[PDB]
Amino acid sequence: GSEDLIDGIIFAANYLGSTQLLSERNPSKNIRMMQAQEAVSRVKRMQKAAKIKKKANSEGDAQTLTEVDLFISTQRIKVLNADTQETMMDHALRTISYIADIGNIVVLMARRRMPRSAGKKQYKMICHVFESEDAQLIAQSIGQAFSVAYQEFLRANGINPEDLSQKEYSDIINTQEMYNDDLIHFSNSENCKELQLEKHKGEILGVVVVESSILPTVILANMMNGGPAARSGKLSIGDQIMSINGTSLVGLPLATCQGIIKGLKNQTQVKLNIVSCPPVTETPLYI
Repeated sequence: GSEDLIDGIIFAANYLGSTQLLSERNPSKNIRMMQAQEAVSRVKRMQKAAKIKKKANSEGDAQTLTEVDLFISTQRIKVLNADTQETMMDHALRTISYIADIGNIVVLMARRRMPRSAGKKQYKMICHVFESEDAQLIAQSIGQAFSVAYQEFLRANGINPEDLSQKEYSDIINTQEMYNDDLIHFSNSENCKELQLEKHKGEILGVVVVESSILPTVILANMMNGGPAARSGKLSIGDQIMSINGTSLVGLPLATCQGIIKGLKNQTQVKLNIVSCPPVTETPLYI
């Protein structure tokens, strides 16, 4: 249990679902425990409805949960579709804020970076729920992964345990997460305009350029009307896009960013965070 965690190990499990949640900035581990159990209740109660909707068989008969490969390494935690091997989630080992087994269930929690919105939980946690006969071992193995990552940090940098313990190691990692949360959370620089677009099915908005120049590497608006895009105004060619239905865009290529605008097809309710204030200090492609 060390040499192996570097290459990784795969545990089988059933992905029941994920849920976002509101949270205080930096709560206790006991509070994180509450959050996880509320997350698991919501997902289980949703799966229960899903099973019903499934029994009534519209057309196909796709299951409500999905068998997955739970990859674990000192570097990350990847959930892959057991059969298609398509990646469903890839979390840098350092982004996991809370992991735990609750019976035969494993919950993975992570901070959801996102510009705030105008008592109240102002921060957002994303919570992934899995089921496995080996929930206990998965949790233990992930824990073991943190330690080997630590030991490998000292080694790789020629540092000795007596100087940097694993606790300070954790603290360093949390601080960095916390910082990045705060960063994007208050990125409400000069115009965190929250939008709400309407759409139906298959249809799409349009296409725009990106690459903001060290700044909130987001995306700049660039044409495409008629469809939902400009159909509601409140948008401008040159308005930086921060988030899209939950996931931030600060620090992302185009395969993911422009890939999301491709996944909004069957939405009918798209959330967006734009800073706008443009536009100065072939042709075309929808999707």
